[PDB]
Amino acid sequence: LKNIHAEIRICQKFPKSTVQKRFSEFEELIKAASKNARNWKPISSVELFQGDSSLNELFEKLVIGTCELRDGELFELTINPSNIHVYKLHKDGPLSQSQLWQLPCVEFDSIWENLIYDSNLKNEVMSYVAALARLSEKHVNTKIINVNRLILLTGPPGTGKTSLCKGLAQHLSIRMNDKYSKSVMLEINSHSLFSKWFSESGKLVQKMFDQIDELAEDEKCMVFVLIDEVESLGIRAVNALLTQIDRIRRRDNVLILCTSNLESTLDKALVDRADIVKNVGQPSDFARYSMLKSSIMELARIGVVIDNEVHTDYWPQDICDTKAPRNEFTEILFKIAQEARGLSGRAISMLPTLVYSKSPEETITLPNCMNLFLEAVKERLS
Amino acid sequence: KNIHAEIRICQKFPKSTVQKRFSEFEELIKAASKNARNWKPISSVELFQGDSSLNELFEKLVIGTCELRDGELFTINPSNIHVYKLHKDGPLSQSQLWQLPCVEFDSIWENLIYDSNLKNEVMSYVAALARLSEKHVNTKIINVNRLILLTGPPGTGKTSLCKGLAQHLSIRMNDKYSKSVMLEINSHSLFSKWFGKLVQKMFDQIDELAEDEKCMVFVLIDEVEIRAVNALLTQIDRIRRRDNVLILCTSNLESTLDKALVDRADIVKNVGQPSDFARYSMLKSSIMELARIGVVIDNEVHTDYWPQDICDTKAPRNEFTEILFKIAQEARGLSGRAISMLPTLVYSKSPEETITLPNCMNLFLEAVKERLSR
Ligand SMILES: Nc1ncnc2c1ncn2[C@@H]1O[C@H](COP(=O)(O)OP(=O)(O)O)[C@@H](O)[C@H]1O
Repeated sequence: LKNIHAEIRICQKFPKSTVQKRFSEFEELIKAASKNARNWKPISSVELFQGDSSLNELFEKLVIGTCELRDGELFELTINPSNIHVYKLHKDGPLSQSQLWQLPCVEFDSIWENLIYDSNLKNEVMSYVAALARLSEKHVNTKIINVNRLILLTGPPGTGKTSLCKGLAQHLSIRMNDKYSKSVMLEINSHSLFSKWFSESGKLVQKMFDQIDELAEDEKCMVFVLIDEVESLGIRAVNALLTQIDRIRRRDNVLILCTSNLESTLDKALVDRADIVKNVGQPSDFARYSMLKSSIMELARIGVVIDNEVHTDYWPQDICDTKAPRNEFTEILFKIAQEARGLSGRAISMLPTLVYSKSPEETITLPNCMNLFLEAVKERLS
Repeated sequence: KNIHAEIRICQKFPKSTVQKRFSEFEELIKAASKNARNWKPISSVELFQGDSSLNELFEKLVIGTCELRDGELFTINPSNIHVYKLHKDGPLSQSQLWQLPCVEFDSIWENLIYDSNLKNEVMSYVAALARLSEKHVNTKIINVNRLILLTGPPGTGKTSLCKGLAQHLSIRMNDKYSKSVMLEINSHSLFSKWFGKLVQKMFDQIDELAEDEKCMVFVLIDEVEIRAVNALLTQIDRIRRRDNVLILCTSNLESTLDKALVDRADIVKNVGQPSDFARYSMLKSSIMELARIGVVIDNEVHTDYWPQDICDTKAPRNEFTEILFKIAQEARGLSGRAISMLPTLVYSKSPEETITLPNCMNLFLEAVKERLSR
């Protein structure tokens, strides 16, 4: 496939100066890792029969991803060394000032891979926003070609729009790391803390955006602006906000992301200002299963769910495309997903800890796990 | 299927010698299990038979299981059986910091009485959050906020439940956590009135304590009900991210202030109907308020014989407290809101504008029966 990217996280103790010098060894790693890899699914180690274990001394985690393939697809390759980016995440943490995030940070790193959708939504947003960023970096005339530098995600509260914005900025900061030396993200109104004072109205919306502006005045640095619960905000201040929004988007090295927890009453002013408006719905039956399966598999990783009676093949597998014979356990779990139609994405993430409390035993058997999960679902719906 | 055991040991005896006699403890707990109450303490004195040497070591033992009801009267793991040693004097103010398990919190869990099996549900759920956290479950796959909000009227002993919960967790997670510490903020509603800069400071000290991975950190914020609030919520997040911490919150409002915290909470549990002991607390609080005002004045009866706090459910009770508890039983149906409005009706019945303690009891009792009817 023509354009595929690779993100590689090195150690802090690994000197960045030597990276370009040992760049050849990284490319060998990527060739070996691609022999068995899933799209956008991170590999943390090169195991036996997959290549020299000395390749493990190079990286902490690598991701190989493309927008040409489905979100989970396995590869079957030609990767230009310009699309492979090496990075180290900052652990500095969020700062009070409206929270400032240093990108890429430790907190955002595992978001993207764990976001589950059935509509190829992740690929669509990723590729489109990358195009907006790529164009903007190349200083496109806004008059000739219309680039708003704003993106809007809408849907119910449980769909994880914020997580999309976090993870999206995480990837873009790495993707564009050759173009930008430093990358920051400013998050506003998380959650609805800003809105009440904003409803009361104040002058400091200007003051807040003026600081973003200074950070935007800094070139070779891209800034991300996330705005949560937009309609909780949007009244003298909403004009200042929109005016301040307009000032910010004019910069080439800036990108603003909005999320609206309300559906079907979108503010006309924001839709008009958006490059793209994406609706994120509550997960479908296939997506619900995927989340439930991921929860169980994670519960098994930490040793919460252990069962030696049933083997890996018999364990619930990926149910994608109905291309494999659905195991009864795979089927029973799917039946649970059918019972969990009302539950949101966040609610499904909440389910495991409720299941854990119900279980008497310190460790849950797989057959009982299915039974407990079903009970929690029913209890959560009531 | 799931049973734990906790054992308090005298400050004298070392921790190794107890480990040597550990096997004897297992055989002892099984024997003590035969005749026992769930989640109720068994004293060393209770059984003189067996070893005086083994009984010299421990002060009391508590056997608890979440599958059984609270007081029911009816299978051992060395890990499931824990061994704790009380911190004699750990309350220091700055907000307060507690070293767990402490002596003060040690007897409160057994004195909490709910009609709704509330203790077991909360115990089980918070334990699940504690275990999941300790195993470092990925947040992005399985969402664990490690923040818990408990809501109910001022008489239902919410903050005590949090204290007793953190006490038992430090003992249950004894093997995983070497040290356990709890910070209690805003008890009660004191920090907002104070004018801050201190909230950033005290939370920074928690961060320092929470830096130790072996340490277990509890943060209890009670009476939760613009710049100071944001700063408080931000600090909550930085702690919330840590794997070794747990945030316990109590609110007097059932549902008025939801947006900020409810979303952050793993679970929001309501206490439910007030128990007999809860309604007693609300009735006593009203009478003392009427006394402070000057509505209820009695110079014949001394302060010792006035209604007192029932800290121990089986301790001796004064004649007046025994009466007020009876009246609290009389009002089984009334909600917390109804009981808090009774004093107005009580004062209405009194012709004297000034009320003695015996007449205060009679008028409260009448007011209770009239509001039940109507
Ligand atoms: N599609 C999904 N896949 C995996 N987890 C999800 C999904 N949707 C929601 N979640 C979980 O629910 C939470 C919702 O996060 P957030 O982005 O704040 O939701 P929203 O932006 O819709 O309010 C996330 O932390 C995530 O763990």
